[PDB]
This record gives sequence, structure tokens and C-alpha cells, in this order.
Amino acid sequence: ASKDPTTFPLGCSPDITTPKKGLSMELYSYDFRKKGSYPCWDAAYLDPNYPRTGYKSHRLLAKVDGVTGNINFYYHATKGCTPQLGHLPASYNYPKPLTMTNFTMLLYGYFRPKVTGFHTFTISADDLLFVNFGAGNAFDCCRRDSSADHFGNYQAYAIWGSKTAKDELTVHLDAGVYYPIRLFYNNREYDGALSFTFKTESNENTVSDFSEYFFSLDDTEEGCPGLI
Amino acid sequence: ASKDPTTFPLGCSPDITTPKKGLSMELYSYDFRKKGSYPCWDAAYLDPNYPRTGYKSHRLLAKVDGVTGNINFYYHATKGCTPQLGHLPASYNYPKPLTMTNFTMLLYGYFRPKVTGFHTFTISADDLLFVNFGAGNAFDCCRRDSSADHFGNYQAYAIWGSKTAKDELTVHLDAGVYYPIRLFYNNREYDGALSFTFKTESNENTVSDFSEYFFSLDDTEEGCPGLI
Ligand SMILES: OC[C@H]1O[C@@H](O[C@@H]2[C@@H](O)[C@H](O)O[C@H](CO)[C@H]2O)[C@H](O)[C@@H](O)[C@H]1O
Ligand SMILES: OC[C@H]1O[C@@H](O[C@@H]2[C@@H](O)[C@H](O)O[C@H](CO)[C@H]2O)[C@H](O)[C@@H](O)[C@H]1O
Ligand SMILES: [Ca+2]
Ligand SMILES: [Ca+2]
Repeated sequence: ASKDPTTFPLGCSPDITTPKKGLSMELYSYDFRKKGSYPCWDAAYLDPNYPRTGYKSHRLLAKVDGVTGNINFYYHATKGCTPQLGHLPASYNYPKPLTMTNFTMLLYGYFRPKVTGFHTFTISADDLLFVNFGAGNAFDCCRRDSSADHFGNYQAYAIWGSKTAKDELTVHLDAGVYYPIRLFYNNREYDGALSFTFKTESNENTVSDFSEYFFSLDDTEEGCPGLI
Repeated sequence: ASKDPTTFPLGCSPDITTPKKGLSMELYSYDFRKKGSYPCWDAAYLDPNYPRTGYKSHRLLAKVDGVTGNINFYYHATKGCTPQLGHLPASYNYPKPLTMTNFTMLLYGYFRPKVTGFHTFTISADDLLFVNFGAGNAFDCCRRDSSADHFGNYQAYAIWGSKTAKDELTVHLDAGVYYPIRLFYNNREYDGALSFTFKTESNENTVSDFSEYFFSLDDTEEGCPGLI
């Protein structure tokens, strides 16, 4: 599939193997600059290659499966220029403290719609959330390991301190198809926040709980391109 | 031509009209944040879309032709968090002061090699220099106006404060062919610097003076794709 972002993204059609609930998550450290630096926080997170290759040089903290439910969070820090401990919501399946002031997080898997039609995803983040969505754009169908670092232009992105740290993605999706998704998050300092929600044309409900929507599929020999 | 960066970029073959010496330049303001902000400088320059669309919202200062010769500069500021006046080198054909502490600059045109073989361009910048090179990657042959905002992934980039603010691009080029080039520069605060030089396989000379190398070509009805 083409890597470019689109309004009609391509999805995937898994075989008999039952999809596993939730996304996969990788957590990495994100250090501050040396004491006395102005500003204290490292601007590495905004290097164009940070979400592709740059994060990989940082300390791997965790890799977990099964991230689902409501993945939103708001971490309130008390001090700038200071690593401070906190916890992710239970939805993240990570029961250890981390430096919630300063860290990098990657989430990936598939989004399965319940309805056919236009979906508008709304995102916000402190400091950064970059979203890829669709086969090619995020990764290839049941061939994630091969294509994981070849994601395309972002479908939506939010950067704190921009005119607004909020963005939308509107895409037409088909019910029961599995769409590759990649979420890339960073906190540089102080408070951290992630909001990821959506609405559809079918009703006025806002979805914040992704229990019925986020899944992981095993890679397969032949891949699982969308058949619909 | 494909927009992707490559080791064998595509070039252009202009018609009888004599190429004009030098690149075109556009200068834009780049404001500081409101007094008392930490840090003082705006991080807008690192938004992923800043070099494509974001700069356009800023005040247009100048558009000039004929930029050639040695385009390197180093502007020494005396104060942080403060717009300070300075001048670009004469090569820039811009005889007015500007806020050299804080500004955005776009250069574009064509690079014409003197020798056939591998060229290694070395760049450095305070704060930012992004380079596109080749038909498609920078823009289309004698169709710049149509394709100017559709440049591809950068062939080289330098960001001050990164592990090094220096980068190289090694490309095999053909003598007398005209290769689209785009240079995108920003200073966020304080000192500003740009260095753009190259070497080839033919000798050990470093080229810093682009008098015989940078040109502008008029757009034409049919374009001027490389014929070699
Ligand atoms: O307000 C959320 C943002 O906070 C930013 O951190 C600043 C810190 O740089 C400054 O020195 O202190 C204030 C608190 O007095 C604090 O807001 C942070 O850089 C940014 O990531 C946001 O989280
Ligand atoms: O050293 C070149 C870099 O300077 C950076 O500006 C800092 C300023 O943020 C700090 O407060 O003061 C020092 C001088 O004491 C100054 O170096 C600038 O942000 C960066 O763009 C480079 O030019
Ligand atoms: Ca933050
Ligand atoms: Ca600077």
C-alpha cells in the first residue's frame, strides 16, 4: 500500500487466528539536558527523524501487550526541569512507576471500526502525539515487523505550544476491517497529557474507551491485505 | 520524478534561454515568544510542516534574485532573547538590515556541476538548514511554480543542538546538467550561521564559491526534464 496519508485508508483482513485485545506499547527514556542548560528540556523530540530512528538510541524501559480501554491521561507535575515519578493508567498494563515528566512512548496495532462511514478522530497532547493510520501509512497488513520503520507522512499530529496542541483526522472506514495504527508520544518536561477519541456519522456518541476497537494481529508469512 | 531522496538524483536540461546567475531568495520574519516566556525563542521552526506551509504565515521581508558566490555566514549576536540587527553577506543581494538573530530564509534554483562523479556536500547551521536536491525531491524541472510546495524527504539537514549540527549529502552528478535545489534556513535566537560547501572525486579542492554553479531557470510550458 502507498505510504501517503488518505481520507480512504486501506485496511486488513485477518485469518482465523483470533485477534488479541489491545495495542502493543514500547516505553523509552527521554533525558533532560545537563544541569544549567537553557532551556532544561531537550529539543530532540522535534528532530524530524526522532519518531523513526532517534528514539531507538534511548533506554528501553518496557515492551507490553494488551493496551486497551481508555488510554487518555493527564499527569500533573509539581516542578519544572525535574524528572518526577508517576504511573500510566491501568489501561496501559504497566504497573511500575516511570518518569512521567520525561519519556517517549510508541503504541501500535489495529483499529477495528464498529460502523461503516466517516470517523473523526480528535487528538491532543503534551508534548507530542504523532498518528499514522492505514495500511502502508502506518505499516503493512500482518507484516508489521518488515515495515514498522517505513511509516509515511502523519495523518494527524499535535504539538504542545503550537497555535493549538489539537488535531483531527477524518477518514471513511469499513466496519470489521482492521486498520494499522501507530501512535508516537513524548513528554519533554513537566505535565504530560494524551487524548485520543473519536466520533462517527452514525450517532453523537464520543468514544473514549477502545476495548472493542484496538487489536493486535500476528504477522504471517503471506500478510493479510484487505479483501473487501 | 519521484520525490524521494537518492544517491543518483535526476536533473534538468534547459533550452536556449541563458540561465541566470544565482539562486532566488525569500526572507521571512521569525518572532520571539511573548516577553517572559521560557524559553524566549519560539519552537515553531521545528514543527514538521514549518518548512512547507508554516513559514508562509510569517511577515514576508524580501524576495530577491541572483544569490551566488560564497553564501556562508556567521552572525555574532551580543544578547539572548533579543532581536538584533545585522546584514547578510553581499552574495545575498540584499542591502538592508534585518533581525539576523531571528529570521527564516528560503533559497531555490539549480546546481550545475563542473565535473561528472560523486559530490559530497557538507552543511552546518545555527539553527536549522534543510536541503532538498534533485528533480522531484526539490521541485520539477522548469516547473517550479507548480511543484514548489511538494518537495520530498530531506537529502540532508542540520539542526543546532543535535548530537552534531552537521550533515553530508553524497550524490553522483553529471557535468552541465542543472539539478533542482532548495535550502531552508532558520535562526531562532542569538548567533546565526550557515555553511554550505562541497568536494568531488576529481581533486581535493573544497568549493565554497558557487559563482559557476548556482543558476535560475525560467519555468516553461512543457518543462525541461533531463535528457541525458
Ligand atoms: O504548562 C505545560 C507545559 O509546561 C512546560 O514546563 C514549564 C517550565 O518550562 C517552566 O519553567 O515552568 C512552568 C511551570 O511554572 C512549566 O509550565 C513544559 O515544558 C511543557 O512540556 C508543558 O508540559
Ligand atoms: O550558542 C549558540 C546558540 O545560542 C543560543 O542562545 C543562548 C541563549 O538561549 C542563552 O540564554 O544565552 C546564551 C548566551 O549566554 C545563548 O548561547 C540560541 O538559542 C541558539 O539558537 C544558538 O544560536
Ligand atoms: Ca510536557
Ligand atoms: Ca541561533
